[PDB]
Amino acid sequence: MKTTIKDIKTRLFKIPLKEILSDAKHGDHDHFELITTTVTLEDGSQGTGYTYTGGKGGYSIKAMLEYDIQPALIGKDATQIEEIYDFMEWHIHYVGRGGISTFAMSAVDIALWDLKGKREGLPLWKMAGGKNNTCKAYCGGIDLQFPLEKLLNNICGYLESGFNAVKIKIGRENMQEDIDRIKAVRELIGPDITFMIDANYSLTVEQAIKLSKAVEQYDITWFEEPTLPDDYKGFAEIADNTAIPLAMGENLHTIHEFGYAMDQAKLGYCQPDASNCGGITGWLKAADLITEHNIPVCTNGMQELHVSLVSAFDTGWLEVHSFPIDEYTKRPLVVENFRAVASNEPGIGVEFDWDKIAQYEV
Amino acid sequence: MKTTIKDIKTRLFKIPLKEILSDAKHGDHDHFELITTTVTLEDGSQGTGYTYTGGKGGYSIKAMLEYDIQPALIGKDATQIEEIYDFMEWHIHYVGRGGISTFAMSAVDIALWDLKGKREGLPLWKMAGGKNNTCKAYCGGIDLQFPLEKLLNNICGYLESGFNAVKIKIGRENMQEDIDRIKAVRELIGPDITFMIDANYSLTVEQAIKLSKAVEQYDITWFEEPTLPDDYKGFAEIADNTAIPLAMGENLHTIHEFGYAMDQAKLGYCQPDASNCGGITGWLKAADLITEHNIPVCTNGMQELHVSLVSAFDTGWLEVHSFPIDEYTKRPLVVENFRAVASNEPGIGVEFDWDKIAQYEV
Ligand SMILES: [Mg+2]
Ligand SMILES: [Mg+2]
Ligand SMILES: [Mg+2]
Ligand SMILES: [Mg+2]
Repeated sequence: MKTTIKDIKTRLFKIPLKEILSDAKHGDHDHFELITTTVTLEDGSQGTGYTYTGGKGGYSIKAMLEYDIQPALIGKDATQIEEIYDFMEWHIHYVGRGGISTFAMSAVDIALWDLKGKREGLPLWKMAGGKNNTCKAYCGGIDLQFPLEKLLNNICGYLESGFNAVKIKIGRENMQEDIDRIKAVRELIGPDITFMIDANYSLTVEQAIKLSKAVEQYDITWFEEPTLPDDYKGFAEIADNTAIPLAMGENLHTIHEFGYAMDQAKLGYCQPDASNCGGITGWLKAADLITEHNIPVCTNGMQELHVSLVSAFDTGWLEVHSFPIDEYTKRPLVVENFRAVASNEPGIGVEFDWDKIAQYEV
Repeated sequence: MKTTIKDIKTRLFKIPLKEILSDAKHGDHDHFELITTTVTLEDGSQGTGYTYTGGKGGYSIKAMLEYDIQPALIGKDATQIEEIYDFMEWHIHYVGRGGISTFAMSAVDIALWDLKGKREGLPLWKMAGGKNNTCKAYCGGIDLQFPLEKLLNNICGYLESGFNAVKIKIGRENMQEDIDRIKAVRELIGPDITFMIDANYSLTVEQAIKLSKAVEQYDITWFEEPTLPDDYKGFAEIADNTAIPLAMGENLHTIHEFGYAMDQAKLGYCQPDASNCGGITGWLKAADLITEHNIPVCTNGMQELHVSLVSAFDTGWLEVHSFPIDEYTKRPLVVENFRAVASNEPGIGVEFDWDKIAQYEV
């Protein structure tokens, strides 16, 4: 069959960051890992999807693909995306239900949509729902260990780089420092700029409430991952006692977790990550759910892929993440008039510059 | 420091089953995978823990250990088990929250308890709580594709092997066959034998209810994993409409999932698996919780390790699983008078016969 999967090829890349990036629970990053998956159909068509980590899991994700998943996909018909997706979910279920398994599925799934897009002459933002092809964008700096001086300069760079919204890390040991930095940033950017905060589940319910009430005076748009993402009730406890809307989702790997969030976590914003909730298939499944609850669909990481998905739903924000994955693709993020812009090129709209990253392959 | 971790060594084994084993969602098994982890302290002490899969994840789990976890543990003090455990949970959190990551942690954690047991001259059933050193045992046959004739013989083997309780797989396409096999087995074993059924999350809520009411007349002790383990409400829906107590837990990888189960799933029995909920540390954390809810603590798989843990809590059942891991250890499961018996040897009570399994290493 022309669209039968002839071969799958996965590569692992270790790409240095130009600077160390730091948050309260993931710690310090010196590089990130890039797992690419190329799928070849019998007629010769080629799709490439991918996933990333902040440095851990690369080999593990790749081992998964190469020994547990890719041998099962050869001979399957790549046009049956939902089916192949469902095949994987049960195929690796004993070692699945999120974790490494979802990253692996995501790389494969995104590959299939790259094939489908090319097969149908369609851009991802069209196949993903087409409501729009631009979206709101904010800068997410992974900047917890930065001196306040560095922090303000950095944010000044964002604003002058043509963005109009910023998110900073919180989660310092001395909560007073977080309050001080927040107030510092608000003073810098003025009243007309969307400001978010991200705690990276570093706080207790008590602490988050204590912190939230402390800074709500600086007009915070949302308060991301205040406590452990598994503590859905904790979120509801936090929300019931604070005014800043809560956000979460980057760490949810499963449509069921998204169900819990919507049903119990009292979120204002939700943040499915295609790289680790089952590619574009799983992402759409999550974004549908979130929309059925009338909650804006946003995304962290992977700006080059997620611009198509956020724009397609046209309700949420796109995080312009500090891992510069798009700088190693043939289309770094496009920003016109404060909005990120999806490609009209058929496929997922991401083509890696293999020559540039060849040097970082493992 | 004497108990500083000098080296960690992980091996992967592919061990053929003497026969194909089959259930409704994991499909057919021809082998299982065994991941051993040996930890060497500076004073020379050695502990070995492990994990298993039904064939998928081996390389992935091992990649995890070797590239993401073991390099972080060298130089740490092996006597700080809870600490090292907490270190891992956040270390691999972006790629964690269950999945491959928990298997990997489990192999490491169990290694540390093997060191601790040997360090303190204590058997695992003592360190794990000591309430008893024998426990109730039932045979879990992975037998879905067996002709009824085979099935009854097989079960007859169990009963004559000195067991007094049996669990069979259900989840055939024709639900009538499952009802027929269940009735068949009950007739065979008579009224004095504990009978469980395991559906391996192959059913819908409707189907499970339909099936449960159908067979409750044959005195079923529990009804394991009727539907997707993520659907905690589905469980409560099933339980609210049926009489056979529900069981679950083998597929829960996280203390939070166990919280959900207890708070929403309305279980009669709960089944933490040390091999994939964070070793003995994580297991104890789950068994405590389950006990605080006054629900019997049981275990699937890994009879040679779990006999110490079930006996220590003295409320639950031990599944004598069909992967014969213990046949490759220097102490195959001991059964006296229908009860499984834990070792009084210090450590976890499992020593692999390396010569025997050398031939299956990858
Ligand atoms: Mg975050
Ligand atoms: Mg993300
Ligand atoms: Mg089961
Ligand atoms: Mg198990």
